[PDB]
Amino acid sequence: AHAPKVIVFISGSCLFGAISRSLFKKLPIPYTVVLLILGAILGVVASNVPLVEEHTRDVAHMDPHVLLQIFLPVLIFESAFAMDVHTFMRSFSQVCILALFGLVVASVLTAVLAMNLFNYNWNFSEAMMFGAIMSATDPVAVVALLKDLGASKQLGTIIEGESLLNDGCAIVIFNVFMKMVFFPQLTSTVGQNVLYFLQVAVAGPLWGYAVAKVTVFFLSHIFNDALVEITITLAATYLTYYIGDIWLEVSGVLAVVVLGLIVNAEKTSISPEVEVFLHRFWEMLAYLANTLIFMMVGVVVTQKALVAVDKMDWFYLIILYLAITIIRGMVISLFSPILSRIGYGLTWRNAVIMTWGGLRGAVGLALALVVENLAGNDVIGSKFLFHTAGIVVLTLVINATTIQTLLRILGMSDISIPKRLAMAGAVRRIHEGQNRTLNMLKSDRFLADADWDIATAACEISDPYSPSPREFADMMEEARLRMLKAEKISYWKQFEHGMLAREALRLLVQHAEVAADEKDQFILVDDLKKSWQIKGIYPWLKRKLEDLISHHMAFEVTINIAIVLNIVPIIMEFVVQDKMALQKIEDALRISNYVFFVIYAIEAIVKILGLGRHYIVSHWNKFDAFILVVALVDIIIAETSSIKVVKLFRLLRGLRMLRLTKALIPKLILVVNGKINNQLSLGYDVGKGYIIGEEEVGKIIDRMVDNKKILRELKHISETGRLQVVKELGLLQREHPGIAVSVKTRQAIRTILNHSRETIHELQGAGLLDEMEAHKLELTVEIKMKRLMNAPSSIPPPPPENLLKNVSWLAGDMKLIDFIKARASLLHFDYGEVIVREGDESDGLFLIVSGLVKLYGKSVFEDYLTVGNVIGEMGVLTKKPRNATVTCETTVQVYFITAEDMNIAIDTFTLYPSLEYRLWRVVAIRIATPLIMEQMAFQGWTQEKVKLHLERGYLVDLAESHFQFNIDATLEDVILINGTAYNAHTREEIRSPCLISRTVHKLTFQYTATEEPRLFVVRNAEYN
Ligand SMILES: Nc1ncnc2c1ncn2[C@@H]1O[C@@H]2COP(=O)(O)O[C@H]2[C@H]1O
Repeated sequence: AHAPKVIVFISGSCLFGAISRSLFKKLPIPYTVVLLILGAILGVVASNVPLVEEHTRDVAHMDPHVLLQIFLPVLIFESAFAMDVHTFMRSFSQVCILALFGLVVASVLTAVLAMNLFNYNWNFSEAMMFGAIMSATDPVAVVALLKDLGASKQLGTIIEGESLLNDGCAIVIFNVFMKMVFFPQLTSTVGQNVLYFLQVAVAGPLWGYAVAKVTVFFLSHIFNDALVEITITLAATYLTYYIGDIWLEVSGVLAVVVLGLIVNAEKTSISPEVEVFLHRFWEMLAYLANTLIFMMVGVVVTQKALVAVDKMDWFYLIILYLAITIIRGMVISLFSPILSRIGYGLTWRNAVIMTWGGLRGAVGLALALVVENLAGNDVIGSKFLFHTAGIVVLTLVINATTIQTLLRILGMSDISIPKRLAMAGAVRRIHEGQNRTLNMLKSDRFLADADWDIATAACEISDPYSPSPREFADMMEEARLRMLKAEKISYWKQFEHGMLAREALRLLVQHAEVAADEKDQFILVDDLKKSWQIKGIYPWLKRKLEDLISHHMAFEVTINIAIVLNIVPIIMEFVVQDKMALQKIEDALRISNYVFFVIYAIEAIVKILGLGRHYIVSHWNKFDAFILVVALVDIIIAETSSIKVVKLFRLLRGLRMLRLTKALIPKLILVVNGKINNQLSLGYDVGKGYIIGEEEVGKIIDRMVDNKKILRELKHISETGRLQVVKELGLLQREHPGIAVSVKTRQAIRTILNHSRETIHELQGAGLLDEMEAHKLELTVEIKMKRLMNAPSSIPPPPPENLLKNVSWLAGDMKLIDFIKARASLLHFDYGEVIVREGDESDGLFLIVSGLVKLYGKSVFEDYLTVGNVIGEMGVLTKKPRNATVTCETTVQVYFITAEDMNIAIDTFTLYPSLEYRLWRVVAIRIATPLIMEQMAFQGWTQEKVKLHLERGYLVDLAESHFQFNIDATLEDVILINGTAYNAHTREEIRSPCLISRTVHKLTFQYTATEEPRLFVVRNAEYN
């Protein structure tokens, strides 16, 4: 049988592909040409050696139904899967216009050329097949160069997407015309052609979308079963293609393209291991398909094609190559006016790169082989295959090689100075580390005899890339570029620790790089605003739907299931008895459906009774009664011509479905919630990342630039942008409560799980945890993380009493929570009201539970606070006039706790975690964060890292002595929160929130109660 033998041939193909790919890695030409040469050699051998001819012939000739039904789906799905879906979607308008219309025009022009130039005297359909074959490209070679050489990813994504779309459309057009050429059919009605177009073009993407959504849905509900995920993902593609193309007659390739794009986009629903495995697997399948196709082309072109090739054919091939290149260039130029004014916008040199990069690939050869096989013995098949192979060889020999030099000639090859400098710095750092380790290793007793001459040569890494106003302006530009670079660094740091998702980092870095190329330009809040600006369609849909949705626990699901049951007889009988108009089926159906209608009616009556006659007050109940009456009338008058019978079969058949829609509406609400959540999460991530980056860059810039004027101006710019962004973010919470709460909780759980994984890794590195149980714990962590993606899109906002239950200093003891609850008074305000003035006397605590408040006051401080923040916290502790004004921005609502009530609580709650201790720790962390930051800014720690580190610290009891001695061997950082302190030795006075210097071995204070000392310290991870 062929089953094992084809495996032998396929393995031989893999071996030849490996040889060609390896032995000529450093040569310019791609390995596919070598594969073609090997195939030609094998073909000529088989033509003269019957021994191997018998073996080869039985498998070399492949049926058209293995190429189209297997190879092409593999190639197309692999091409789609490896695509960066987000950038593709963001350029989709331009890429789709170009792909579709350019393909149509190019194929038409190529067909016209073929008809006019070639003496084959083909008809138009054959010429269209020819043009469709010649218009399919495969730039995988050029996209790699554009990816490696410089940050021109816009061009690479555009060209790859154009390749994908034109390949799909070329396959569709070829399928359409191949039928007219080789499987002629009777003249079709215009409506028939319209329906054919709808089936091929519209039904394909819809079928693919449906299957993709179902597949991702099921994937989201699989945990710790990587094998099942892989199997489902693989089976989905082939089932989609087969059902679409064979059974539904729908264009399979487009469905597969849509499935690939969707599955690639929804990467979060797939465990990362499965993601990488699938990527590699599909790449390998595409590689095998390419090698097989190329070798088959060589074999068959030598066997039976070149025998029917004349001198004029070579001239025709050369002319055709020139003509197709010129046609692609002309198409790009013709569409340039439109493309330039949408999406990225192609530059003059980008057009040349695209034109020259139009490499033809395996898809064209597969279609040519299909044509050749179908032709059988006509010259048309041989000529088609010869021309396609010639074009592919020419492109892979000329374009695929000269593209590298043309990149330089156009000036796109050079790597930018910033990347060169970064690479040089990294190389120098690596060399210094290598020198350190080399020096260290020579001390080992068990490595002293090492031949360092060899070691140095082996490990070394080489550089891969180897006061005047006119002066003040130069300084200003230099500082601007510096700050942009620092912002980029901060964004990357945030991402690497998981503070941000990949898309947010992409957007932020794109904006930062764009802002550099404009004079005196900085990242603008308005530019970022588009990220978190919710498209109005979905809010409009939610608002409209919520109106419509506005007797025990399951009396409605029962009727829903009843409709879900009886849809089947209604849909089936009235569209089956038309054919059948066996008997006992109708005998049962008649009375069974009649009694079904009766039971529904009686259940409606039961609920009318259990709820009273007011049941009919509801709007939808009126419709239910109406459909009940219609069914009653028709059935009863039947039980008492066709047109008085089809009033059931068509009309009532239609009406019975309608009342089911009242269950779909809630699900559509939940789906719109998911969409709005997906947008709002990205908006929040972008805004938060920008704010954090600005905060850090302010600290860094404080010391980076010496020029005081530039320092002041840049700090003003940064603060002005940050305040705008934070206010804009705050408004969103008011706009959509539930979705905001959902996103916030999601991110909180994500961060907690990330730190849990980090702790597990730390434990394993230390060895305290066994090398195996770590994987069990990490598995639990990973499944818990994946369960987040299924979290509800919206969560009802917690009531205020819960907000009091969760404040950091209250939460640890329900006796204190129930005490403070008994006295807290809820207050309300209007826009513009002032809660506290600067320098007024102390009244108590405010906990903000709704709305937004703006703070202003001398340290100069201007920022906004939102729900869950505590305000006035120092005024009950230090018994001092207020440090700032707080003004309401949007109908603020707050809990207030009076100074007397706090004094009583503090006097009455003095367990080990003293209430005063908790209150001072919450003040101390917020006051110390900036102090630690400004000292540690240059170093690696981020603000989140600084806060988490400080969290380990504690306040000193500071009652045994009014002098503190510091053990640097066990103490990491020392912060004086409040009080007056002085060094024991030098007696220098400290009377401010200050970071204690290292040299201070012993501190000293005074007994005066006018400023009670409060010292916060952080100890080493070890004891003491
Ligand atoms: N730099 C700041 N950052 C955040 N909150 C502040 C800042 N400065 C002052 N506040 C708050 O403003 C409040 C005004 O009243 P209190 O001084 O009692 O307590 C103050 C703090 O809660």
